[PDB]
Amino acid sequence: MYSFPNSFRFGWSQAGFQSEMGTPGSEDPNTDGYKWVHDPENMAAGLVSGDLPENGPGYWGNYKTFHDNAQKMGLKIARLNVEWSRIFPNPLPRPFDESKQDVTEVEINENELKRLDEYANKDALNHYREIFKDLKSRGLYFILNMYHWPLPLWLHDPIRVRRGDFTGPSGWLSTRTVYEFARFSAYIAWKFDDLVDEYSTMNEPNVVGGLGYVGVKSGFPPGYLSFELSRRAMYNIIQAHARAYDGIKSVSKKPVGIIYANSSFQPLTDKDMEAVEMAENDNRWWFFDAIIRGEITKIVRDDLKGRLDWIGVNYYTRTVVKRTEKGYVSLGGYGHGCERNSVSLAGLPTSDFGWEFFPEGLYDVLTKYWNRYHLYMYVTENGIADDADYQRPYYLVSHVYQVHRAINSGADVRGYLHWSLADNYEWASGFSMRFGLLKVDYNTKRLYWRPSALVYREIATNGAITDEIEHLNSVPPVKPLRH
Ligand SMILES: [Cl-]
Ligand SMILES: [Cl-]
Ligand SMILES: [Cl-]
Repeated sequence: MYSFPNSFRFGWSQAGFQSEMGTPGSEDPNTDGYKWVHDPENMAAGLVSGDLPENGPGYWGNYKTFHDNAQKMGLKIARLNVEWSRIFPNPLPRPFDESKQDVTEVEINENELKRLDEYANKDALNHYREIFKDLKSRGLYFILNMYHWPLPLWLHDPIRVRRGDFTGPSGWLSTRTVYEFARFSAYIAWKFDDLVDEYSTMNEPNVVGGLGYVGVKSGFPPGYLSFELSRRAMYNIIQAHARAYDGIKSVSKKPVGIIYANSSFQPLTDKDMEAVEMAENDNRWWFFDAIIRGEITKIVRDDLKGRLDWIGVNYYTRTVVKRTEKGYVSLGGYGHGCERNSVSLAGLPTSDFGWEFFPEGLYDVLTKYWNRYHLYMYVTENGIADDADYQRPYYLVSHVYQVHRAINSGADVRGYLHWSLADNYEWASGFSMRFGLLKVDYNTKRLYWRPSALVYREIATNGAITDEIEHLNSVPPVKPLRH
């Protein structure tokens, strides 16, 4: 068997936009995300699937059933977010110099918090309290994340920006968003600190910059192709993280971290190790050096330095790179660039999303983070698009084993949170990509246990990969699968 520390928790992560809607009265029509996925031009272009989040799994109404199943599965930790748009569905009073590039401070005080409170949707706040109270009553440890991509429409009209019009609310291109995010985060901690165990400011901010402004075929808002604006968004997001960290700390003493989308960068050949280092620099270290070391482009900002207590690792697959004349390049046919339901160029099976099976990458990412910064970590996401559940039992046990390995090497990793408990709205892919331990019937909103959920229950209830399931620490046999 492979046993975990007594204090290690197995759990799940989920997102509000992706899981909340689907029961009567649950619709949140007031985000950039909602506008984006309903947009007729985006649908016609096939940038989004045409599936709509309001037909989702219905966590807003059915949370007790989600939590019931989690409890029965032996889970002891959950990471969820509050949707900013639900709390402030209408715009806030303006503050603050918009033309100032750097936001070095955002003052939070009692009177400001009490004024914000006048504009907050109390029905939503109360409902979130009920959800989180139910969660805690199951003996679940609670990581509350503040932001998982959708912004209030009053801060970002993504269709206007897609069209090249920058005269309106521009999301992460505007420092107004930085100011309002810090105040929102402080406000939520002020309201919910009694329920929360740890905080995350954001989920996968690198996706906002990368898919929003470069990987524009992905259907991530606002889909405006610009290296320059991608940089501006990420700069603002970095400052927003620091100001939200300070904001939360002004009302709470609990840990505040951030959650990031990671890949394990792997060399095509033994001569490509330098290309791996460059890729890690360009995709990972620049961001964390900014919020941990205060380093940005080459200076040190004392208002950014030290603004992190823990790191949330989101890991799905690798990225293979090779050296080039000027720098490096990622390769198709490995990692997340494979055919769906096939095999990679390395002979490894791929998921419903075309993502390659590569559990060793999780060890790589965890140990790299540990050796560079020595901040403790949670694996905040790991999972696979697999409606049939063919690969997921292997994917689950294999990745969990790699976390055990990381701990054995000395890395401080305190839990593993699977993405996700149930199937949910996968943004531009709609409902077709099924990441749940539990399968959702979107017509009845019923939840079903895929066999991997029974495997997960064995792990979580024993706090170990038990002898009986050690054989799943292996690659799904490729011969019976599609090539
Ligand atoms: Cl990464
Ligand atoms: Cl450091
Ligand atoms: Cl269905």
